[PDB]
Amino acid sequence: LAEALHFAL
Ligand SMILES: [Co+2]
Repeated sequence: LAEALHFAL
């Protein structure tokens, strides 16, 4: 989730 979220942002 960490990288999914930061990628999205
Ligand atoms: Co990763």
